[PDB]
Amino acid sequence: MFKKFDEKENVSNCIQLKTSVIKGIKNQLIEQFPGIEPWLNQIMPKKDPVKIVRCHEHIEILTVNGELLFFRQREGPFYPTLRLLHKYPFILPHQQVDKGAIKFVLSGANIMCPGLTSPGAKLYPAAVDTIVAIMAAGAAHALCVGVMKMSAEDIEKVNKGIGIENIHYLNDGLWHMKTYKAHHHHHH
Amino acid sequence: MFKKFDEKENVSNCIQLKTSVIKGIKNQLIEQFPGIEPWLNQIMPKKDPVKIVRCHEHIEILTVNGELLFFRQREGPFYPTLRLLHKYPFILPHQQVDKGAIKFVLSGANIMCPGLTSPGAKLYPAAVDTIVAIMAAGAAHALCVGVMKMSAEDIEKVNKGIGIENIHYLNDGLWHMKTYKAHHHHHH
Amino acid sequence: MFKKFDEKENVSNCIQLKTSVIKGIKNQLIEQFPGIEPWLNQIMPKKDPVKIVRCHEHIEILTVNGELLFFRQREGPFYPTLRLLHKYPFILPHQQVDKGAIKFVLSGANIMCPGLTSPGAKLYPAAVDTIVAIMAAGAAHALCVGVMKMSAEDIEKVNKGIGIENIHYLNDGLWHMKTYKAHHHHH
Amino acid sequence: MFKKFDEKENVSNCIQLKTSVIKGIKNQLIEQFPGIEPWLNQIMPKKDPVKIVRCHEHIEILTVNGELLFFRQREGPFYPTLRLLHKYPFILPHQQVDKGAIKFVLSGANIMCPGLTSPGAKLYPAAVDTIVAIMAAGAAHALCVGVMKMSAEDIEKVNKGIGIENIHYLNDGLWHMKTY
Amino acid sequence: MFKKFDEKENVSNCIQLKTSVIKGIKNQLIEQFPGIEPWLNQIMPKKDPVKIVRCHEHIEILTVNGELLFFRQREGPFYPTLRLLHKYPFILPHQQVDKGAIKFVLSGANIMCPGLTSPGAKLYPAAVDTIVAIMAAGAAHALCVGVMKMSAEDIEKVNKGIGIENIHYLNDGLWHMKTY
Amino acid sequence: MFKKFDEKENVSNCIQLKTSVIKGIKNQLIEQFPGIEPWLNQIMPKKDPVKIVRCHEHIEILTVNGELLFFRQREGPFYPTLRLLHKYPFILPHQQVDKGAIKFVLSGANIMCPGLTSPGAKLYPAAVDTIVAIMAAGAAHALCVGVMKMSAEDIEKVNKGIGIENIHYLNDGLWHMKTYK
Amino acid sequence: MFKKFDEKENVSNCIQLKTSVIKGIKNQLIEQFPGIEPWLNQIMPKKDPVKIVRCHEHIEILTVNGELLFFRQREGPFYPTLRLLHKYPFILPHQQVDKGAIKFVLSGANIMCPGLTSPGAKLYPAAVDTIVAIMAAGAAHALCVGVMKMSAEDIEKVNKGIGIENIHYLNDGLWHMKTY
Amino acid sequence: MFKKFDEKENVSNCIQLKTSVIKGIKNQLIEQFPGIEPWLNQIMPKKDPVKIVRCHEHIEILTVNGELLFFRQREGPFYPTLRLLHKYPFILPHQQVDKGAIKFVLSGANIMCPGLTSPGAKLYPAAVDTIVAIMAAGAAHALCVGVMKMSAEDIEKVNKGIGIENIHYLNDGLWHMKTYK
Amino acid sequence: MFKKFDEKENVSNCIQLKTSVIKGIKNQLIEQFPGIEPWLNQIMPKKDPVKIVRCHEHIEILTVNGELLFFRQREGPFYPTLRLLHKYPFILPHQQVDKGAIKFVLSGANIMCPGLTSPGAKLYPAAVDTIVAIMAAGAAHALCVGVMKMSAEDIEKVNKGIGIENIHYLNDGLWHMKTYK
Amino acid sequence: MFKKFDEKENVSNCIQLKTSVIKGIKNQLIEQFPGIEPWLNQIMPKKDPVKIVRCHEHIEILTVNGELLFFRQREGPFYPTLRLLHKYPFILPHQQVDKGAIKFVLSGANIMCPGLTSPGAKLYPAAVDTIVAIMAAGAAHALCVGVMKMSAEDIEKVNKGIGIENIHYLNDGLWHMKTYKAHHH
Amino acid sequence: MFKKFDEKENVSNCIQLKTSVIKGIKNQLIEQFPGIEPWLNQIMPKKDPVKIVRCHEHIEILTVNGELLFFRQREGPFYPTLRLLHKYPFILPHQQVDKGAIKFVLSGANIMCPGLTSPGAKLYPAAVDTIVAIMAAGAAHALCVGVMKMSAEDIEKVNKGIGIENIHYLNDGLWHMKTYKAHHH
Repeated sequence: MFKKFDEKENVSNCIQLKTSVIKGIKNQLIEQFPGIEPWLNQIMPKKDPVKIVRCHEHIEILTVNGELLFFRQREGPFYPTLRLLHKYPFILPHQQVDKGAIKFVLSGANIMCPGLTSPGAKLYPAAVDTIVAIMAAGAAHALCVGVMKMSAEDIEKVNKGIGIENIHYLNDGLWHMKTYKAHHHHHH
Repeated sequence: MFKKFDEKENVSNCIQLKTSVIKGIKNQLIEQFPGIEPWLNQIMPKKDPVKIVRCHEHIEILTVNGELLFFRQREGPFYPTLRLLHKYPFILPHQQVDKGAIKFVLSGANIMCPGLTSPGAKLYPAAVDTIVAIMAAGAAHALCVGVMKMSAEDIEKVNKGIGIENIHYLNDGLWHMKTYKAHHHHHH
Repeated sequence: MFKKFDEKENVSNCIQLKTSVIKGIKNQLIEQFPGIEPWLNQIMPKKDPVKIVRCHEHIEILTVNGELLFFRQREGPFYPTLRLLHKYPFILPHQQVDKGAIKFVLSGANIMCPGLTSPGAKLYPAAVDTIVAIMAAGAAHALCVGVMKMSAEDIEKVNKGIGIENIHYLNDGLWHMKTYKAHHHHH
Repeated sequence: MFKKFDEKENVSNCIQLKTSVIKGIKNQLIEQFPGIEPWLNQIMPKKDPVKIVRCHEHIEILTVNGELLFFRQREGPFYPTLRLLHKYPFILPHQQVDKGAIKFVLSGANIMCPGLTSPGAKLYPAAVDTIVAIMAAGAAHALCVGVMKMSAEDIEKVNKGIGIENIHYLNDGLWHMKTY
Repeated sequence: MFKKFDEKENVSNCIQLKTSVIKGIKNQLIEQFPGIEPWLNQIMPKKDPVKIVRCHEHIEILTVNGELLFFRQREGPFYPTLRLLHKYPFILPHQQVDKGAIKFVLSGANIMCPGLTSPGAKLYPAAVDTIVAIMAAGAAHALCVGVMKMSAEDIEKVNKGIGIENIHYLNDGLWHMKTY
Repeated sequence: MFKKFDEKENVSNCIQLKTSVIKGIKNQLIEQFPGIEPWLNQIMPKKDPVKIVRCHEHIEILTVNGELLFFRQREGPFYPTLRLLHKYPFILPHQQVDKGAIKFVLSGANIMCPGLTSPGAKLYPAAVDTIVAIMAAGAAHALCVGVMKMSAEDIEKVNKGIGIENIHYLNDGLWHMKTYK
Repeated sequence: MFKKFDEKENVSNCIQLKTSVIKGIKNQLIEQFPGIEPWLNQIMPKKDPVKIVRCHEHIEILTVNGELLFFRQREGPFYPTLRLLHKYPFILPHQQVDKGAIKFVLSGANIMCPGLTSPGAKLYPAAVDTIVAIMAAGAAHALCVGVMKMSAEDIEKVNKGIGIENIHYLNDGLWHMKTY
Repeated sequence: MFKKFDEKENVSNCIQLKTSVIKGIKNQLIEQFPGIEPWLNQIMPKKDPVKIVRCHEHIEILTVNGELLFFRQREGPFYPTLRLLHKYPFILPHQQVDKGAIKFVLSGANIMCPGLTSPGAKLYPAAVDTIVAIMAAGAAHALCVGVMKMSAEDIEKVNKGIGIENIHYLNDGLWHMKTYK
Repeated sequence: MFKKFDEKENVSNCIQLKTSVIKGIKNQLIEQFPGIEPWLNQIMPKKDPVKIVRCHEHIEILTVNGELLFFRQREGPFYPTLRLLHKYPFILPHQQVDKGAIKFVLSGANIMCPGLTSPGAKLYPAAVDTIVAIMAAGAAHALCVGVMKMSAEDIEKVNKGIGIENIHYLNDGLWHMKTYK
Repeated sequence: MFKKFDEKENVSNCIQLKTSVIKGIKNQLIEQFPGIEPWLNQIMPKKDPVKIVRCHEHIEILTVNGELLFFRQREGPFYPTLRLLHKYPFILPHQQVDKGAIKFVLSGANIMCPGLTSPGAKLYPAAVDTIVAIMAAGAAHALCVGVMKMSAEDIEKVNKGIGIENIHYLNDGLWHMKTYKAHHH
Repeated sequence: MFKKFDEKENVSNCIQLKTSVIKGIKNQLIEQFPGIEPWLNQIMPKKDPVKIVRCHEHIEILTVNGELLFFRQREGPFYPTLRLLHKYPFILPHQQVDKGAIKFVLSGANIMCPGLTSPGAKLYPAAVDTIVAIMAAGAAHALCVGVMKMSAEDIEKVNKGIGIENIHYLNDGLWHMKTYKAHHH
């Protein structure tokens, strides 16, 4: 979603959310990410402003205190940023991709079934549409956020096609953006 | 249950139980935790005073000779303190949480189904409301006491949501309290 | 059964069994423990007296030549002593409990299902009432004699409650008694 | 398909394809091999011309900037070249043959079921007609491109017959051609 | 069958067998133990006499050239001697008992199911009344000849009772007899 | 099939085969052993005569350029010689027998089920009457060619009786014969 | 160092540092923790005020924008807080203590040699006075910051006495303080 | 040291200790077992009486609040009770004995070198006269308190004789005693 | 030492030992087998007669209450009987021989060095003339009592000749004798 | 030696050798490859012609009945063809390279020391200039014939530079040639 | 020693030995193979005749009751037949050769050092001229009798040349002979 994103060109506008909408979004996030519920109050303190940053290609980024927390596209599911996930690694289920596929994950490539069924992978049980943290063997930090396009059962049984769509990866344009800066877009 | 518990602020009153009521409680601890039976006369010597410390949030702690033995909420089921469980670990079934989760369990985080269905975890049969010891591979002693919110059957099938509620963890407020002290509350 | 047993306090009477009674008992032992059959002439030689040591709590110990062979409570099934089991470990199926039950087994604690379902345990088929040797991975000799309270199949399914009752363990009162002595009670 | 192929003798004709034809081949490739999609603008750019090398036995090779990309026969499915597969190995499911079969894979031999069922092999699910990369345990790059003739399930359960047809292998005529 | 057997006390008589009777016995041995068929000319050379040593308790021992080959009781099935089995171990299926059992197997004890279900044992399919070789781990030669009293399936699933009857064991009286 | 075979005693005649017969044998070989197809022009080059060596006990050996390629008995299916199999081990599925059986395989002994079900064996699916290569762990070359008498499923589940018939083995009379004139 | 620490009772005052001192501290932190160098601009941005929180028992905590970064006692070496170490886990060498000893580490207890030589431990080379991250098997977050009291070699070879001094641990008072 | 010990028979006298004697014992305990230092306040609260139970064979047991803490013989080194060691297992180095030895360790037998050199054992560095905890593999708590009679180095090299003297074991007379009054 | 021993043919006489002789034997046994010391009074109760059974080939068997405890030949060191060793296995170091040797160990065969150096053997330090228990991986009980003829060091380094002499084995004549009157 | 070898372009001559000479060639092969001795009567039957195929770059191939047996350059020591080595693999010591190298070994690439010291590799004693078979873990047959350029000891110690020269590899031009005038036999 | 041996062609004479000469041979066998001592009475019963079968190339085979026990060349050391060795395998130290060698061991080929140093081989201490059993991992019985030509130490260190000479292998001519005039007994 961010391979060619550049914070200097692709940010359009920003809105600060009202309380009822913030409460609504928190309810959505807890439904998506039951594992976030323990942490939401420190991630999004009730006193601090919550802002949505609009970018190109209908992308929106949810930010608090300049930190990029979640993003979405075309009003679809929220996804956590890698930076957030590194602090709270259990807000998503994990999938471990084989060593042969890692270079390509770091280039925005989707994860094909054979990258999950080979010996160096570990395929965790996960339903279709589940948002997941993509891990390399031996490294504790997620390298990519993806979404299951096939169930883990089907990835194992079928072993063909896109297993996990790659949404956000280490050193992509969102990674490099790091914080929300009000000086990369006009305000009126 | 005790993440924000402070012995100096959150203890309200204390009652000492009559012999007939103590016998009743013991008969029901035996039902809840059958492994405890031959040990109850040492944990709760027939001669010694048995007291219930009333705390905020409708919490009661069963205590003998200052030692904190069990706790409950709104006269519900008793749960062992971790200090007791460490001495008599056999009195609860255990669940093995993902090995990388230690930090979060030790911050009061609930055990989510993906933390139990991962290859790094071990899920054992357990009905809803079963009280369990939560273990991680890297520690020989239980990190928390949990209560099953979903059956182990449903944790595996549904694989989303709170599987086990984290009710008491190592070095939460109840652990830190360690002993009952009659000088942290008024008596009349 | 013997955690607080003391041979100096808890032995009440002794009887020597008659031929017909001995034949019945040997037939019971063979029925219970078919492995024992060719060893019965050694542990209960026909020419030697067979006695039952009556103890408190309706316990009886079957003894020959001062050796304590089997025991029972309320005239129930016979269970081998650990000393006999160690000499003839084929008498019984076994179950292996996990590390961290060992101290407790050696304190008379029953075996809870979660102690049998973990990776350090080994659980084998055994029906309710089957008499078993309880083993630890860290020890070559049975640490206790148990009786299945739940089948092995149900232990694995339910993973809660008492799976096996610990009836007799290493260094309990019976182990300590070691041999029978007719001076410990009046006749 | 290329054991006796020689560029100097079996290449008859080369055609620089027009935009509509290029665009319909790009679409068939994404259909067969969804992993290739984000890379199609790197191997088949807008700026650069796309050619088909017409060869004997009704064989066609797709090329761009002198690189050989895919091939087909009698207008059948496209198969990646090994050189392309080495750059983008995720394009195909893989199967790992036992060390005893490697010499013969490198001679154009088909992969027989017992080459895939032994303990040095690794056999993964794959339907008949699925195009696959054939791997060795002790080589990092695909040694051959194959097509499943039996499902991996049947390969395992039957353990007899041709499991995978060997279509293109390392150091065959197409490998040696290298560039156009 | 031979725990208390002493060749000096328990042999009654010997019969030299006639041609047709020998042929019948060879037929029976092939039916029982198909693995023996191409070895019969070596263990029972047609040039040499074949004898039955009649013993107490209705035991018979088939012997050729002083070698003790098979034994039976009361016209029942033949069982190989351990010395013959050691030369031709393929005659019988085997079962491997756990290390706690071996001293007792070497005392004539039957094999109880828990001796076959533990991690150091190896239990293989075998029907009731199948004659089997009993092995230890880290002992290359059979330590006893047995007969299944429960199927292997039931041994595994029930894990209680006499699994295999011990008929003949290393250093029993038949072993000690060695030759006739 | 060749334990007591001696080329000096047990070969009666040799027949040079005609084109149509040779084409028919090649078709049979491809059907039996699909792996062999692209190798037939090297093992049976069209420029060289193809012969059947007729032997005692209704045995026939297919030969080209003195090399012994395949054999059969009483018009049964063809089996590869071990020397051919060693050059092209893909002709056949394999079974691995346990260490105790190997001496006996090398004496012409059939493979009993218990020789295939033990920890040191490896038993692979194979229908009854499948021709197979018999392997030892730690010998790289097949030690015998056999034919399944019980399916692999039955071998595993029954564990009694002859599992695989030993047809030809290393250092039998056919191995020793090596080439024909 | 913080077992009985309480931010409400044990904080005395707070001072803001000057440029020349901040530059020297950064040199000191780099000399102690070579791996921190690329990250100091992020952890202590030149723009932002650097403060020292003065606490009881001569303890000082270095803080930037309310975050607790490093601490020291009586102008001793700086130590990272666990919260900072969790973000940059590589700035200290690691020692993994055995699963039997973890409960005690979480009580502030020093680490004895047998908790570091047993099977579930992993001992990495480290001289006396090396500041180390104390880890549990399988978890990427340090549970304790320690200082070597004996070398790793001494610990393995002497296997007696206090091996590592426990300075700061998960859920101690500094952990609970969290911010300033 | 306690195989035949019976609290009802072999306890002579009990003494309450004076402040200076207490300070001296705590100093000796900290010297022997430096890992106990931050726990002494819990096991020997300064406000609580410290007593010594005088027993037969010059044995003394140090007790506070009824709990049996350490013991010694003549004037010798203190040894922790097993009940104490189970609460604070880090205060001694450990040695793991092989499964064959455990029944005998629980009968008061000394640990012979072959019980420490087999694959089920785990032998760690420890000098002669070092007080150690004896562990089993498949059992999580110490089964015996011992004293090295040979160095761990020499146990491994020599593999003969008494490696570790068994001083106190699970279910011996001191274990059974459990508490004092 | 007992392969052809028969109690019905090869026992010459029996003598009852006197007090000072018994005391000396007990001292010698404790020296030889330090692990035995706490058990000697149960194995040889002071009240019960100690006898020596004098057998052919200068063999003597030490017996108490009908049990056969130790034996020697030509006034040499005492060796434990296997039945005694099985009850108290800790009193000897052990060596584990590989699979091929066991049939032969149970036939009185000595242990050759190559049976101790292979991967299925386990060879532990042991000086020349050390009395050892001989184990198989597949059996829980010693199969024979042996005496090192080469040090374990020399066995590994040289890998040729007799490593351990097999003195007494399971179901030899002494095993079979079992008791004396 | 044969990456760009083509039988239809790089072969110049073929000589049949006299009987006297063959006894010396057999002696030389026994000296270099002592395992080959009992097999020489099979490889080079007394009855059959032995020929040398003269090729470009001073290369000669020893042939019998069309089969290519050994090669040499400038009349130096013989090297087995891979096809012969596969039939008699005992005639050379081996070294095993890791998986990364296979594609490159099959491209004529020399073996660099780091390809022999990595976990997937196995190094065995071999002096400099020793002719060796190069194996991959994932293949049962030698993938090339090599010559040690450093001792195996130095390869492990130095871990830098060319360790083994790749002289002949599977499906190079010599492999591809396969036979010489098999029609003539 | 027996690859081309044929009993019907290569046996010349047979002689029965005198009692004292037999005693001497037995003493020699005990010195060579100390494990054999308690078994010699069964292998060579004092009552039964002992013969030597005299063969071509100065080979002698020691026989009793038709069985072939040991062989030697001239008056050199005796080597056990494999059939005897399989019955009493402890009489020789063993070496385990790797999988590639087995087909060739079973063709009489000597064992080259690289066949003993690879991962699937096992090499044990053994001095030059020590008689050894050669095993394969997947076979329980020795496949040949060998004699060390290099010490096991030097085989590992040097990894080149003939390590062990193959003297007698399973199904060579002596194996095939099996018995000598068994109809006489």
